[PDB]
Amino acid sequence: TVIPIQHIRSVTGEPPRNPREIPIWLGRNAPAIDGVFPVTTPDLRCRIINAILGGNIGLSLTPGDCLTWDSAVATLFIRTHGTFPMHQLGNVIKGIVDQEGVATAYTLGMMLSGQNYQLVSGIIRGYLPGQAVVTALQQRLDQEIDDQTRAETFIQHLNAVYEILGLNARGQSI
Amino acid sequence: TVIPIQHIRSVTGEPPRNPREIPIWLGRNAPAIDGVFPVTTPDLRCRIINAILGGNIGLSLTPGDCLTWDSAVATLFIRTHGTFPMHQLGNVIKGIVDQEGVATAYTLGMMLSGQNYQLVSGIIRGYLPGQAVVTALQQRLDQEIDDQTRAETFIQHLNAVYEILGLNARGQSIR
Amino acid sequence: TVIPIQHIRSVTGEPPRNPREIPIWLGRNAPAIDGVFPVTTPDLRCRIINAILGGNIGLSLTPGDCLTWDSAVATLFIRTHGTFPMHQLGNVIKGIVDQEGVATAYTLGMMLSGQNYQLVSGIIRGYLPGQAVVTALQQRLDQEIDDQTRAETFIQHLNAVYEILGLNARGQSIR
Amino acid sequence: TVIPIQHIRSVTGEPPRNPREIPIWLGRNAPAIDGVFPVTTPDLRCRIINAILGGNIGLSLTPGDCLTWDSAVATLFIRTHGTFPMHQLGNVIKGIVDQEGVATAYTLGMMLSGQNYQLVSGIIRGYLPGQAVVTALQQRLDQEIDDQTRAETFIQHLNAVYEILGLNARGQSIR
Amino acid sequence: TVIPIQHIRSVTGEPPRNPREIPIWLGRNAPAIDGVFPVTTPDLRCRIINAILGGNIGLSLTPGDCLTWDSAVATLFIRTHGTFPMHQLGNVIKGIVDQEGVATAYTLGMMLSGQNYQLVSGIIRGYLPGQAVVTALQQRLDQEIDDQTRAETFIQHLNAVYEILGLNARGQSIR
Amino acid sequence: TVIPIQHIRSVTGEPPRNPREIPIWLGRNAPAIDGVFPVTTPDLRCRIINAILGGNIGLSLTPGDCLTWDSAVATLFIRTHGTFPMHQLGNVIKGIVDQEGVATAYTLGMMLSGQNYQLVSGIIRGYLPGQAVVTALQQRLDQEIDDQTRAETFIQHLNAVYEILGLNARGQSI
Repeated sequence: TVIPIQHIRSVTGEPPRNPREIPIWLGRNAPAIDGVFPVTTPDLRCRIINAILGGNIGLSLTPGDCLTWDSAVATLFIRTHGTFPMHQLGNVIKGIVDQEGVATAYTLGMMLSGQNYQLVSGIIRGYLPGQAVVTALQQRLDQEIDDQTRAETFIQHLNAVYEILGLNARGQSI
Repeated sequence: TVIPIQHIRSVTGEPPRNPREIPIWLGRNAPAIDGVFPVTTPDLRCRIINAILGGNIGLSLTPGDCLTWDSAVATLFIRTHGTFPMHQLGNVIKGIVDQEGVATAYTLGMMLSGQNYQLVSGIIRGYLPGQAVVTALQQRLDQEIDDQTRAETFIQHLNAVYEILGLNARGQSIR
Repeated sequence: TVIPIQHIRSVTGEPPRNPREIPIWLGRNAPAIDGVFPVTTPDLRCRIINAILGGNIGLSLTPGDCLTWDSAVATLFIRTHGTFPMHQLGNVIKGIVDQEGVATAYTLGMMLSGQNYQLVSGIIRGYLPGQAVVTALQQRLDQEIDDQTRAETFIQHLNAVYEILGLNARGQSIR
Repeated sequence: TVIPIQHIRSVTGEPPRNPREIPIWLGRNAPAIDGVFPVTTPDLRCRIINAILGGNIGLSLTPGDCLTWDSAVATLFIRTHGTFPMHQLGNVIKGIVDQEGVATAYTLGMMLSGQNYQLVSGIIRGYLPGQAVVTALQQRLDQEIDDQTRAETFIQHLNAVYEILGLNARGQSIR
Repeated sequence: TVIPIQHIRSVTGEPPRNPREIPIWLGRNAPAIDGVFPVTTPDLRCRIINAILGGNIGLSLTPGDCLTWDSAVATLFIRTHGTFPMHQLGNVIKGIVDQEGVATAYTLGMMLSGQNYQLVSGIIRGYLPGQAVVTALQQRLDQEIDDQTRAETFIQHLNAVYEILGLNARGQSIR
Repeated sequence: TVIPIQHIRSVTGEPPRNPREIPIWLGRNAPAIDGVFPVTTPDLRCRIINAILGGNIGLSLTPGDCLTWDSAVATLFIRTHGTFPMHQLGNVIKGIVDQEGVATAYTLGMMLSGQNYQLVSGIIRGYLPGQAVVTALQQRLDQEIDDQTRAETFIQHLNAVYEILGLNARGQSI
């Protein structure tokens, strides 16, 4: 199967120079790549990323580093950033919640933690924008069954609470 | 399938950088996109919209929102402007009437609006070019049975009126 | 079916800036567009014109008007010029006869007139190029029987009298 | 189907703006078009001629006028020059031997002449470059049997003689 | 078959000029070339290499030097550096380790040498950061059964040891 | 069958204006064309050539003189140089050894000239680099039988004598 690179490169654009932006730039372009061509197998997901980055024999992934589009961005994160100890997760998450959403922080944080709900939930409760948002979101998550459903229904509930107070993604008001 | 974006993007052009300008741009360029590539399933509608926007801007859709082009243009207007953005819908619909004319303004408004006849009708009634055009138009729209039937037969009724008074699209004299 | 827009737009070119020159240009480019890709159905013809003219909701066509190339050229005419009353056909037909020739003038004129022969025959005759051609053409038309077979055979007969006098499209002498 | 208008237009190049050059241009590019893509049915010949010439010149053909490349090259001659090709054959053939050399002029002069050998050979024989080429060339075209076999080998032999005397194809001295 | 060489030359770019920089350039560009198009047969690899260098006769491989990508790159190293290039391999590797770190050095180093584990491991024990990175790395490799196994599980182990100590790819402190 | 002129023409570039410089150019850029499209038959090779060179001075091959890429660069030389172009043939092989080295010049030479081992083998043995290379090459060439063998195993015997003296392409020490 011949991936159509000339089309995928009109959508996406040119990767940034400073290579600690490649992991975040590759999440914002994920939906648009799966528009031009429906990436299905781990194998294609590898091939498409290797082609888009190019002569970086550094950031070249494998069929193990690509089951979802989110395993991939963790594996480029830990190549361009380094491997953190658990007591440094808080600082990294605050970096992402600053540039992108609480929403981006949650998914990437859970990937870098081994899907540790207690830790990541605990850290993000410190960066939500305003006292009313914080208690609001907790009431919603407390009316669920187990800490498994709390994890599936977290992004859902944060977007609901944000609509009420009428905030955009980055916690600023519309 | 492969949505051939390089060629679709040659017809349309580059999407704008201001995210409060996308949902009009997606209404104007809809027939040109739907000309090049056929779109049946809501599935494919969502696939072209994401690719044509281009990721960098940060506005993306699901199959739920994309049942109909008009459905999907509305969703992004809400996501960029607020809920109940009735004041700005007004200013957007004004701006078009004063360059392209009352007919274009109707069509684009009923997209941004989510096909709210009652609302867009009201806003247009003010930018009509006459005291007489208004009362004549509204006398034909009253013999249509329902608000569904009025919304289908409005451009047809408006053009009769303009014809009889020798006005062009932009609502100035031909003669 | 995906329309090959990148090739149809190399054969054809960029449409004119002034939108009142679009109805004519699209007329005399149709043979090139039927070269690159054979448009059979109305549905396709609609799609190709929507993609060529591009982001310009306002000149967009339905697959109702786009039945034959000549039908869609008259439609785009009215959008860019504006509906006119019957007493002004005279000046519209004379205008086309002076840039384009009697063959084009006849088809568009007849199309804007619900295929009224008596009137469009009558006006054309007063712009033909000289006393020879008028009388020669009138004889060929009057060996015919139905006045319907006198309107299906008009262009065929006119092109033939122009060959034996050796005139171009417009009615200049080819030498 | 879609004819490869991309590839055929790479080889052929842009048509000349002056419309009395077109018929000889098409005549001399005909064989190259057949090289990239084999033209078979008359239908296809019309489709390629029309899509090459390109609308803004305004000379189009029907399927009837394109039985063979020679009927096509005749028709555009009569529309652009106004006289038949055989009215002045000795001046068109001289005009190509001054600008593409004898070899082109023969192949093209047999198109325009309707494959008359005993004439086109007689005209070319007068414009060959040198007294010694004439005699050499004739020697070889006398070993062949039929005036048909001569007409299929004439460019073989002529290119043999130019080699021995060491001339290029325009007819000048290689050294 | 038909290779897409236009696309494969956009991804890779334009090869360097000094031909002692070609072997390495082709080693960094293998995973992207094998992304675009899945090179399978040794024949295809040969075609794709001989196209990209595109007129540099001298570095032209046959299908006997082209089982895997690393065999081809080794060939071009010998044709530009000589037979036992064991000071130059030295200086290539030192340069890569200073600018990109030990893991991106081992991968390229092992391609150039033709997968000579015993020689490239040698060169890198000198460029590791600490007396204590060296010792730790070596212990885990000594647990593996044979030389082939160690070459597989080398970058793996290096990364584990760096993690513990608290270094990053380029071999500096993240604490 | 379609000949994809548009793609082949981007790989190769544009043929030069002087019709004397066309034969060497069609000899350099032969494997690049043999990359894009797989030429297989006389007929196809003849169509690809006439399409690339379309619109010069009656340089138009047939299926007879296109059995090999060599046959077609020979015949193009003669039509642009003359029936026996010896003096000129000498000057171009000498022009290539100065700038690119011996092997380039022997391979392009026995294209332009028609695989006459006994001419090019005479203009090359004057620019072999040293006294030691000459002697070494000959003992290998004279162990080969016939002469066809000594014209096809020449490059094989040259690249061995340059490995064991550590000479580069151009003929300097590495």
